[PDB]
Amino acid sequence: MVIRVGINGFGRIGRVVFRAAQRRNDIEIVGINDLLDADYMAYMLKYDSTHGRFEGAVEVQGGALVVNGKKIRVTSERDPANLKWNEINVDVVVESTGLFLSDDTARKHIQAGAKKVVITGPSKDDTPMFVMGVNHTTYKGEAIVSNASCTTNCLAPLAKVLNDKFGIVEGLMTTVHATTATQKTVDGPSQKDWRGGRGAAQNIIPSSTGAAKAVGKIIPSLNGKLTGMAFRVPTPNVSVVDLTVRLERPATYKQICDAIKAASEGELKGILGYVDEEIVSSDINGIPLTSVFDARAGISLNDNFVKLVSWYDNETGYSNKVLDLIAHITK
Amino acid sequence: VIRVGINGFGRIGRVVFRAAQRRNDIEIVGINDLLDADYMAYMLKYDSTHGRFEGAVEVQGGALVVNGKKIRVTSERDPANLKWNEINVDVVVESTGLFLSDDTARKHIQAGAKKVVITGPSKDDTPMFVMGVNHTTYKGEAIVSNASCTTNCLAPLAKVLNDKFGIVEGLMTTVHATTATQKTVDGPSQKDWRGGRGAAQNIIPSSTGAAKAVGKIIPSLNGKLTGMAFRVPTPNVSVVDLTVRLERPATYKQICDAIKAASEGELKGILGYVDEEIVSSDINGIPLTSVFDARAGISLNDNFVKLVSWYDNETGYSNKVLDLIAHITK
Amino acid sequence: MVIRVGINGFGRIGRVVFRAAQRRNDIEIVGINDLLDADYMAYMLKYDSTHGRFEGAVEVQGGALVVNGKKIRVTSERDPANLKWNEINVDVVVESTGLFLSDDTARKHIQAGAKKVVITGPSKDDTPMFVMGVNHTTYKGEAIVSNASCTTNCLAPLAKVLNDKFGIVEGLMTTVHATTATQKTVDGPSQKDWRGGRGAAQNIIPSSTGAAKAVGKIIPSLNGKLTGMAFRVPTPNVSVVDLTVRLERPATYKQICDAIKAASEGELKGILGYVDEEIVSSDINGIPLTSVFDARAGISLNDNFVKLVSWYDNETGYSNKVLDLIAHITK
Amino acid sequence: MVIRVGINGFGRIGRVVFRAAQRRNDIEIVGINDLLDADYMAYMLKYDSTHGRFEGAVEVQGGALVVNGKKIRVTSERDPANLKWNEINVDVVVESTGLFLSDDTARKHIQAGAKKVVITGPSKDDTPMFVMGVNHTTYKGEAIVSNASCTTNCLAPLAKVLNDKFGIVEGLMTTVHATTATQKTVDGPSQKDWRGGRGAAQNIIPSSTGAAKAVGKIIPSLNGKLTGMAFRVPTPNVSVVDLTVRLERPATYKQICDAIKAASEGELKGILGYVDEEIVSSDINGIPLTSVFDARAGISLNDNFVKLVSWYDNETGYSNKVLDLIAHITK
Ligand SMILES: NC(=O)c1ccc[n+]([C@@H]2O[C@H](COP(=O)([O-])OP(=O)(O)OC[C@H]3O[C@@H](n4cnc5c(N)ncnc54)[C@H](O)[C@@H]3O)[C@@H](O)[C@H]2O)c1
Ligand SMILES: NC(=O)c1ccc[n+]([C@@H]2O[C@H](COP(=O)([O-])OP(=O)(O)OC[C@H]3O[C@@H](n4cnc5c(N)ncnc54)[C@H](O)[C@@H]3O)[C@@H](O)[C@H]2O)c1
Ligand SMILES: NC(=O)c1ccc[n+]([C@@H]2O[C@H](COP(=O)([O-])OP(=O)(O)OC[C@H]3O[C@@H](n4cnc5c(N)ncnc54)[C@H](O)[C@@H]3O)[C@@H](O)[C@H]2O)c1
Ligand SMILES: NC(=O)c1ccc[n+]([C@@H]2O[C@H](COP(=O)([O-])OP(=O)(O)OC[C@H]3O[C@@H](n4cnc5c(N)ncnc54)[C@H](O)[C@@H]3O)[C@@H](O)[C@H]2O)c1
Ligand SMILES: [Mg+2]
Ligand SMILES: [Mg+2]
Ligand SMILES: [Mg+2]
Repeated sequence: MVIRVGINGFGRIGRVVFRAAQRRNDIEIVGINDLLDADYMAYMLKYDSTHGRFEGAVEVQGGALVVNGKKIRVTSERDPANLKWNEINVDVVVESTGLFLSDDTARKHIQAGAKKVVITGPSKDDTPMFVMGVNHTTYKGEAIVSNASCTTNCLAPLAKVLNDKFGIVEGLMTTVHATTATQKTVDGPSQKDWRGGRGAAQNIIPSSTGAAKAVGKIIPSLNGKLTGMAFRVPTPNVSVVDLTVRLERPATYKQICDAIKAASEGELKGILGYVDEEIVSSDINGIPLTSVFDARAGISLNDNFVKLVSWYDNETGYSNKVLDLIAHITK
Repeated sequence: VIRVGINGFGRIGRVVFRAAQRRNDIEIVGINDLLDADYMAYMLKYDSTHGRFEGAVEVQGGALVVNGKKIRVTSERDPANLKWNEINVDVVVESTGLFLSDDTARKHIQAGAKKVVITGPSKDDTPMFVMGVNHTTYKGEAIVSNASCTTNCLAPLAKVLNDKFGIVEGLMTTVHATTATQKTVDGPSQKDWRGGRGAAQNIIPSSTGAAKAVGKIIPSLNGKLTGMAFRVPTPNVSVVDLTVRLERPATYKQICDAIKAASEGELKGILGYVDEEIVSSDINGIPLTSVFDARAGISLNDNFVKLVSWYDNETGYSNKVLDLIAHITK
Repeated sequence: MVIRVGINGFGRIGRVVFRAAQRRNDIEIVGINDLLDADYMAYMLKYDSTHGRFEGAVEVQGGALVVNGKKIRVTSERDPANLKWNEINVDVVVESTGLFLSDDTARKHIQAGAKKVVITGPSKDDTPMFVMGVNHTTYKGEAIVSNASCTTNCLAPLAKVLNDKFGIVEGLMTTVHATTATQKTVDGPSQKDWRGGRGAAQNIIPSSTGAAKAVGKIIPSLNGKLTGMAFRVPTPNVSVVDLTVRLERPATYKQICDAIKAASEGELKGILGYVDEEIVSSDINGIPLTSVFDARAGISLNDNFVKLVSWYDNETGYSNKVLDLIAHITK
Repeated sequence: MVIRVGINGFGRIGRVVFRAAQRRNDIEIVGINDLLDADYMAYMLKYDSTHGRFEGAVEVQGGALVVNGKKIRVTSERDPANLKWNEINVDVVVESTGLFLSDDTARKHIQAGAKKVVITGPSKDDTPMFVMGVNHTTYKGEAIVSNASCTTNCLAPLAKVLNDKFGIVEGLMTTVHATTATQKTVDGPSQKDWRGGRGAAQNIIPSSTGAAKAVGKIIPSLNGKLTGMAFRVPTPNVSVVDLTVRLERPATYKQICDAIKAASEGELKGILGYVDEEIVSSDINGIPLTSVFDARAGISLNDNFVKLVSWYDNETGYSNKVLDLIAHITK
């Protein structure tokens, strides 16, 4: 059974989701909505500064996008209620504009004829959030879900392994994060995030994030036990989680590594990765894992206090798991 | 003292504001953007490119207080509603990047201002000026343009060469710093596809009418110059790369001597002359609009030469905007 | 019939040459020399910030490099004379240290048992230089050759088309060039190139280059008709030639484009490329062409005075042509 | 009363120490040693990508540097033993080559006629290290001292306030650090630090650092209670400490801020600073403080577990405190 999917917001996540969908037989992107002509949309798909040339055929024929022989409806509707998803029989919508992160806005896709919606960001409201490999089995057939944030998808699988094996008393996270689309090339206006308005190439830019706290929803036993912040730094992609955590039961650094390696080859296979090499961020570019543990980078103070490092391609990992979630909620 | 309002407190708007603090003939009395006063104070106080504001800044009752002087802060999206007359504004610096024509910029005059300086090249037949090159052609027009940063770098250089040796024809490249219109990662730029690609990752080609506009600034060079741009990942300071054919032969030393002479005479404070192993950040903060790099350029022969001139695209332009304000009110 | 190659200098060119050689049947790398342990060389091959992970297996067995199961001798000899190339029966050495750009230094590989040497930079002496597609047929069986510079391999094919079709009166070139290994992260010492010592990430940095003048040697009819300079800018790879040229016979921009396009499909196929799209530098990353003409980027003042833009991956294009030159000089 | 100082190693620290010395009456730089001609040294002093044009007058007269009316001897001795510091009556040598971080090597300055030496890095041996404002009063008249690291100088004043007021149970530190001269523009050789060889502009690059552990020597009561690591990111200057710490006595975030503010106005005035604004890294560029507490950036999980953020200009702050140490050890 092939799932028919529409994308709203053909941005970094929308376009990276699109490419990943191409390598799957169970998902077909049959419609795309943004504020772009079909020919510009084709160009943005074909050429990518971060992930290179698109491996496939793209043509524009009569205002529709034709990719690898398939016609894809292209629209320019600012209001999702007008998207008429039913006319192309769309099952699930990828909501990746970054503008519609609540039930009252995202449900407009269902009003427009879609059956289900995956929001590609943290919920503004009580829309349930999921992290593949951590709490996806708690899905109950809801029509609208959230795939949480890229950072939460990095921290939660790491947090799960530790909490399961040793238990987490409490933790503080820093994510050192690549530049994103919300940032500015030179000091410019960001009325709700003053620091985020400062030139991205020139600065280390601190930021607030609810991603560590959000892990409390993904892993309920950790509710109120984790929080943190971020530094935005001048790279185009790939980010890293820096988790300082207190453990319930003692664990040597080797034992933590053995536990992470085991989960990476067992239950968290294809989600959590294990690396024991001298890597740097660009070595992670293109990796579809959502959490890549860096064994050599981290350090133990003692058997109950440890700093752990995990990489994530914030575009690619998240995007592949958006597709995993689509397959899961439709199974 | 000329009372000035700024529309668009962006890179140019704010660098103009700082430069004005160091002028005795100009006072900024109103600023319009889409910002609260406290955010506006913050953007002024801290600058990634030019450092901490060299003055006192505070907010008192929804007004900006800078060096003890009160400045009206508004958030009118439509310039027609700016009520410049209520703070007795003479001239408006139009630096939003949105109003580059007579019909749009004239809304400031509808709103009570007397004159308007547009801080970009005109979209229509609004006259453009480059200080030191054609500013004496100003005829009392109420609305003028200060052209572009690139034109302000190229025109003084072209003038010196054209006056002394004459220019047959020339092609220009500007290697340009990143600007606010660009994107941090590949994003939407429907009218400029290349410019939408991530700025930090790329050398990004661009069209520019900046060399061709020198034809309007120096009429004898009409149809004799054109060029393009490469946008590269630096935050500020740009450089002009002019390949030019000369009418009368000149050695490289002779070209340099003419430029040096002009920089000490008629073009003092506009065109500069440097004879050192400099790089772009050495030009950051320089108020000149054209800084000739003697050592960087090269002659093929006595009639064919490549000349290099730096410009702080924020600071030089911004200072000459203020020079143009003083000139058109003189 | 397969040419056995040794690499001296496993730097950017050595390693990109190595990767290009993996996809060729007529050339195999059997030895590498640098100042590195075998396991560090393996790491440098495996992970590449610019060109991503090595597409294959890399391992160390007994002080040797094992790539896709094939053993490669690893040595650490500072003096090329001690390399014992005869012991692994190397035919041709890729001299890519950047230190040995003369007959006197490079011939030490021949003393050490190699038959021929390709120097991967411009000659300091009268060692003959070549650009594939332009003057490679002038090769006369010399034991030591140079593949000229990356910039010269971009300019010469473009200059050749213009010169052949319309004739070049005079020309001035600018290359806007990516950062390279000789540059500095922050202002540091560069006694023979002061500008080049200034922080690379912070600056546009003017530079001298003999690349346009050297095209006068590659294309003798253009001797004394070309020169230029460079600006080094903060990108990691891919550079662009900016050629301002006066033509003998009149040509419209379309006629110039048609000529370049025809050559790219004919005589200069696989050397000179033709692009008619809104590309930026990163789109050229990984392209094995030595010159990629950007039709939309350039501009004519008139039918005899024109500015032409041509891209080049300064690592990949040059490296592939080093291998093309090796194949040619042994044929 | 005026201390006569020679600088060995006119690099980033040497040149920034030099400028800071111009604005002090109690310190005179009377000699500089590097591997540079006098005119190149003049140029390196005059133009600085990070801190702008030098404000004073600089000239070369007969192989000597003349700055603001004072003559400065320029030498090119690779071996410090030959520096003849006595011929220009040098009291203290600033040892900032980065090569001589032990008693055996730094003592060559004393052989060469100097009375005392300040090493501008952490000691490799048992050479005593100091952080101004924290343990400088433990100085006992030693001829050779170390000013520790830039990172230690940021952490120790912050850790001192917390330990004094609330007590530190344990802590783990991350420093997000600007690029330095030891790094590479593109993937290059770094045999003793593989990650550090990777292209700095392209990467977030993890690194080990003993700076947190070293605070155990600066503050003995904290021995074994702190350690940490680093991420090197592509900015030219200014770094930030990210300290996750468990407190003995409970404290609100407000209480932590008030305690740090009080110290910044009292005992640690001019050493530790307090900022309550939406700043980013470039706002700290040029600040001579060694630790600038960012009240708004940090976050508490609870009253005993907190993450604290403190900035530092790694060139300027450290360089100023080098001079403060010179003033102190000669009083
Ligand atoms: N980039 C990451 O690493 C990352 C990771 C995880 C989650 N996210 C989240 O995904 C969402 C999008 O992120 P992004 O990086 O792709 O941003 P983006 O700016 O690159 O993409 C947003 C796209 O939506 C388009 N758009 C804007 N308004 C629209 C409208 N009314 N209707 C239809 N399309 C519209 C825009 O043209 C743009 O192309 C955000 O919520 C983000 O927080 C991003
Ligand atoms: N940055 C340069 O180097 C440079 C040099 C010369 C000329 N210019 C030109 O100056 C103009 C502004 O350029 P910039 O770099 O300062 O861009 P910018 O984006 O930094 O500044 C634009 C400012 O205008 C504000 N604004 C947007 N809409 C507004 C509205 N309706 N009303 C009032 N304010 C509004 C924006 O919030 C922003 O602060 C452009 O036309 C530009 O081409 C720029
Ligand atoms: N990078 C480019 O874009 C490019 C293009 C064309 C030509 N070239 C030229 O090729 C040559 C190499 O350039 P690069 O960018 O690869 O520099 P690089 O620094 O990246 O590589 C040089 C390598 O040689 C090693 N080496 C140094 N001394 C050695 C010795 N005595 N014996 C053996 N190995 C030694 C070094 O450890 C290093 O790994 C230069 O001449 C360069 O100008 C470079
Ligand atoms: N840069 C920082 O942020 C920082 C902060 C604190 C401490 N430090 C430390 O200070 C020391 C220098 O740091 P840096 O950033 O200034 O490095 P740097 O590379 O900028 O300076 C080193 C200087 O020493 C010169 N030199 C090399 N060998 C020499 C020799 N035999 N004799 C005389 N001079 C020689 C070099 O030419 C160079 O100019 C290092 O130990 C560093 O860890 C650096
Ligand atoms: Mg599919
Ligand atoms: Mg092969
Ligand atoms: Mg002094």
